[PDB]
Amino acid sequence: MQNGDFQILDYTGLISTMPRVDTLLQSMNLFTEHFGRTTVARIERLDDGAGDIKAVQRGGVRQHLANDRKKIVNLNIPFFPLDRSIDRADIQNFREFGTENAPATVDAEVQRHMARIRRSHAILKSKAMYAALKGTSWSPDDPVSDYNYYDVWGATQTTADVDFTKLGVDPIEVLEAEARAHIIDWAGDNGDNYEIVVLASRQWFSALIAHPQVTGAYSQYPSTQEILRRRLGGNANNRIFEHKNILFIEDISGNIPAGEAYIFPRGISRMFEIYYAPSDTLRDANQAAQELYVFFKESNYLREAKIESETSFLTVNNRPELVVKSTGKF
Amino acid sequence: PSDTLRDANQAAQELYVFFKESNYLREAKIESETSFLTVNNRPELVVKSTGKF
Amino acid sequence: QRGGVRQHLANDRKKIVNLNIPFFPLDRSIDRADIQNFREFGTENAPATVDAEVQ
Repeated sequence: MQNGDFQILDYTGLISTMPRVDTLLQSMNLFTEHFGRTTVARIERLDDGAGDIKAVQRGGVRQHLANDRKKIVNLNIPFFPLDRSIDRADIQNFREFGTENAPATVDAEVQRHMARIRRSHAILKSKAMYAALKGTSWSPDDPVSDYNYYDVWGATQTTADVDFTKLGVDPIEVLEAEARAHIIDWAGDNGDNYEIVVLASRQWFSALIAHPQVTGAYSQYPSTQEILRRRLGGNANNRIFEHKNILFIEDISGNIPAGEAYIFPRGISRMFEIYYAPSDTLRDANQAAQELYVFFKESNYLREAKIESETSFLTVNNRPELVVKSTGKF
Repeated sequence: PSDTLRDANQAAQELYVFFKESNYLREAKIESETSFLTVNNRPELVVKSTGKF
Repeated sequence: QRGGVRQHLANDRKKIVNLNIPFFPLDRSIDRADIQNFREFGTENAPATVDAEVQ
């Protein structure tokens, strides 16, 4: 590498940095994938139950039953494009920024753009699931869908608030009573022992552990999962805790508002779904959709290169009833 | 080099000639390109003369 | 919205720095007089040897 006009120097190395991308929700595998053909989907509901029988005199009048109930809904899907171009001036006289004298190559910039586009698509997909879990679809600046599942299906948001400043009150005694009772009374089918999971912001999860009740619970004899001397979840970035037949997870991504936590059960059928629609191309029109489409074009006149990527999907929550907005006070 | 994406920093040539015939079979194009500079390294060694008439 | 207009991506970042290096010398010599008549310390009678100081 060249130093001032009459001097030289030694090039040493390259340092690169990039922000973290979270994949916890992807890892948990809570969403089922459906590849459709159109941009409209249907969902069928069929709810049934029973009534009570009242006593009547013998030999006189009789009693009659009611009938069932049905509902049908429809939904649309948004679109997400992403494009970029490359010009001569970007590589005309710019050193590669790698080795000492290698000239800039179009391929390197193409790979950089590929990486950036992939990262952006992954981030968008991550944000979509977080938005869906909250009970609303993700479609910024696109009021065409803006579907609020609580309003669409008809429901209300259970709170199950908890206060941590009361050292003499175990917070779990409110979570159990409210959340688990509501979930059991609203499972809809006839099940048992549903597993409960909780997503907590850093502040909420950190405050929960420090509560005197939990510490006193495990302090006096070893048991297992030694909170005091080990670390929750080992050395992994995402801490894990399990107390009173519940699983607690910390949200590193920070998408959850600070101090808030969402409680939902596992195992329930078809609570979460995601649908993919085809792109705006003759090859894929009316065909089976794919996760992501990437295109690349080199100008036949040697004076341009362009990159193209697009995708279209929707995240749907089929049961707003089983999401509880835990809110902490400190 | 020429102002083209495939040789923006590759090397130089005396004279570039590009011939393109439209993909729709209705027009054709011819382009030429060349960039250079002539250098006189020793101006001290050239004498300029003028005279009356 | 589908069939309308598209969006584009942003640019990149770069930085460079430069640094110098120091220098650290160390020297020492040895002479005849230092071992001509002296006796190896810690030994009864062995005469002084040149290598025993170089080491």
